[PDB]
Amino acid sequence: VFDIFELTGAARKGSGRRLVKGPDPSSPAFRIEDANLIPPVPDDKFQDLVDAVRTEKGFLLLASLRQMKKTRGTLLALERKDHSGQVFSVVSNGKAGTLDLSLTVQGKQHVVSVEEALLATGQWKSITLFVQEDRAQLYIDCEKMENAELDVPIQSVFTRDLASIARLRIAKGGVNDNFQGVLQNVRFVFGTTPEDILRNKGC
Repeated sequence: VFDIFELTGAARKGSGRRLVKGPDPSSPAFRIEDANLIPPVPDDKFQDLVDAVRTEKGFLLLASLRQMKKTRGTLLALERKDHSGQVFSVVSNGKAGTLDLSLTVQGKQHVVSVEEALLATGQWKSITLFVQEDRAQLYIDCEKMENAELDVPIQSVFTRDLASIARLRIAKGGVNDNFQGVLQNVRFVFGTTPEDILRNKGC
């Protein structure tokens, strides 16, 4: 389990946020004000995560969010240290009503949309994103699964060197995709299945 907000240390480090209330009463919720001021995930931490994806050939990402209507907000993104772009990002697109998965491999950027994933209602929603090999499975709360196939296997982006040329940034998008709203419990979980999470929360 990699809890992004916990790792970046945003609860007691940097700005860009206001600790508020979230569905989970036992952990912080962050209303995003300026995504560039939230510290990134330290590199020793990001590479730990990269190794875990490296191993599972994928990951299970969890997140609760309360996004503003009709907006495109970025849950998280791997931005290159040599300031130019992202190598991977997850965007809740309230204009298309999709969850976009973007992977840039060797100067080639690929984007696929998971359809019928409207999360940009101005109310709390929990997602369970399961990515393995080139397959993406999304469960919003307890409603039925939505699918999408990547153009390239997820681990191909998650290379062994990843941490030294890029850093993991939460809520921060690409010039017009910073998350507008509140986020809670953004986490990468390994060795578990989406079915276990679905039951582990009463579906």
